[PDB]
Amino acid sequence: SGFRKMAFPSGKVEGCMVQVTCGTTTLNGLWLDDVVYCPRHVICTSEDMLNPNYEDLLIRKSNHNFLVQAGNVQLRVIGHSMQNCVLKLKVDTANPKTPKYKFVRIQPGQTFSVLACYNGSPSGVYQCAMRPNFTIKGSFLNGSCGSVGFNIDYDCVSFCYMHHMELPTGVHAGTDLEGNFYGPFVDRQTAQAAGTDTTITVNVLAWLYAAVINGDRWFLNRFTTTLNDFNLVAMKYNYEPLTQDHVDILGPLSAQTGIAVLDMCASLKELLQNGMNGRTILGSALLEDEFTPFDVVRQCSGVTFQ
Amino acid sequence: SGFRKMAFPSGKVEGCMVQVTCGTTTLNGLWLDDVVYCPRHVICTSEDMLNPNYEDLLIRKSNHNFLVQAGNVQLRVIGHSMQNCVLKLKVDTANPKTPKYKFVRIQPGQTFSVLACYNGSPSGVYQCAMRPNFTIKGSFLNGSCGSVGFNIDYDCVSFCYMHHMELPTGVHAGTDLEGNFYGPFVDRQTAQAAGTDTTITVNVLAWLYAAVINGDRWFLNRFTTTLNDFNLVAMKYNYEPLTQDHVDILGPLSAQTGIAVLDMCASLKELLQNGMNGRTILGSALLEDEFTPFDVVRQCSGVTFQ
Ligand SMILES: *[C@@H](F)C(=O)N(c1cncc(Cl)c1)c1cccc(-c2cccc(Cl)c2)c1
Ligand SMILES: *[C@@H](F)C(=O)N(c1cncc(Cl)c1)c1cccc(-c2cccc(Cl)c2)c1
Repeated sequence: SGFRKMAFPSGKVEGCMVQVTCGTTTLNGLWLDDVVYCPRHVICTSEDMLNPNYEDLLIRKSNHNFLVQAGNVQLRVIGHSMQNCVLKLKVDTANPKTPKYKFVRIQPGQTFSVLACYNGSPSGVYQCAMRPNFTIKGSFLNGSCGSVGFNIDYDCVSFCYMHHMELPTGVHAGTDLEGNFYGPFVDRQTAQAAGTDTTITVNVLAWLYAAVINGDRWFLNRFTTTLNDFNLVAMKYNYEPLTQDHVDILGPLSAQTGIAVLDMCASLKELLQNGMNGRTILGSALLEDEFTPFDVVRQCSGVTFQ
Repeated sequence: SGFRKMAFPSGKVEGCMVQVTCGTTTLNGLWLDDVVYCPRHVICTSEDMLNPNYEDLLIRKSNHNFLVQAGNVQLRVIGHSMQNCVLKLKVDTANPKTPKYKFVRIQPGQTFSVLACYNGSPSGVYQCAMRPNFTIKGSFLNGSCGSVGFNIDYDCVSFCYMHHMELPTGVHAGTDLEGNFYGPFVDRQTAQAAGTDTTITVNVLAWLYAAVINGDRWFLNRFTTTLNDFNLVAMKYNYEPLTQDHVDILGPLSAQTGIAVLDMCASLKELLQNGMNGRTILGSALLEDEFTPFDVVRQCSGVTFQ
């Protein structure tokens, strides 16, 4: 028992992390087979990063302008190209540590692990959710650009995120690994801002089921509610609508605890109208929304990865 | 910016994790050079685990009774011995993935990363603190025994914890890697229980400094307090005393934010007497005590490991 924000073991990703330097800009790259992936703004200068024409900037570059360090070993760049907002640096050595991998794009509400890196060196690992407004509430300092987010499915790494920039509220924006930004953000210095967020309702319900599995029951009740009536309360509290498919996805957790999904909706209703009255749930005094139903089942059942 | 519960990259530990089976008991072992370390209760049966004489149980065992699987490769056991509450299984192959390492024992109030494992396969990584009552609030299911906790210092892994058991409140107890239990717990089935805990005051102050670094300032004030007067409030709220050495350790964070340590104590005082009045700090509605001053400086400055 117990319930923690759990990341995937990071080893398979650590073996892919490299340092990419262009001019005076150093950031992180992701090295798979014979290609290094990194944010294309590596080729921009201070004044470039205002309003740049990336095609123009790249044609002025040569292979030898890109310095790639795999630990203390230098990788020779033999080709370069742009794909949307990422660069693809062709190197003359395939990474012997390349795991089985995929490039997937995730949905807001889903989670992933982040391996924060600086100068190609892994610093720490933590779990994030893609917010409904397509930002992530990460932990990133200067030089973290190119750090990646990922999930692990048995032995296969699904890369879903590469870090690009911090927004003025301190939240973070990035792309999938085909270089397509999550949300309405661009790799230019504009006045872009996050835009309004909501709470991931299905995840909050999953987390209440984690609590019940772990012995927190004070918020349960005998009342029930309809889906339509619950969603009227969700709207008034900036929670997003609950679908029948969310209800179906919560089926297994429902069946394990014996608490009907709409019953737990009734409990969430009361928590929203009454607050928590000085009590806690799974060591939180807030309703937590960054665990998916998948995350609860994995942790409250115990699936591994090899 | 941003502040997350961050674990160390787990790769160096993942390469050491193995499966140890004795009879019908399977748990995890830690494989370094030619020795596998694991909880000695692996040699106990159901009825053994009531009140066992471990010396008696071990003399009845042979090398071939211990099955060790390093992934899909079987390691031949060539020697076995007890050291306090751990077994040391001598195998005929030195682990080629052995990192530079140390066996350290940590202090309550300090943090470490846990690589939760099942059947020798890494499942997930997360950050824990050693509680003042020598328990950890982990996330562990059946078969996690032998999972380890660790810190990373440049390239050196300091192992500080091996998991043994869950206590009736759902918290967790274990040993250092010389097999000496943290706190007054034994690897027998007794009515042992955690015993009263307190809040790690210096860590809460460190976390308030993380908040100020990250733009949360609503809890600051102009008042100050003396150390003696702060500690009178700490006692009334089950917070442990603050020492001059805690004040000294908070010096750098103080100097970076320009908020005197005793000033921040005054702020913590008010938070304890008034609560948080529907506001949050670093996305928490509770005063958080599982980040050391070291953790805040590492994350709010950006140190890596290689
Ligand atoms: C990479 F340089 C980097 O990690 N940056 C970063 C990322 N996350 C947090 C923080 Cl505090 C810093 C970074 C540094 C300078 C500029 C930029 C940037 C500005 C505009 C547009 C884009 Cl795509 C990046 C990011
Ligand atoms: C290893 F078997 C194991 O991981 N156990 C465990 C650990 N943490 C949480 C949970 Cl839910 C289970 C475990 C399983 C059965 C018995 C014991 C045990 C009982 C008494 C004394 C000791 Cl040292 C261990 C632990």
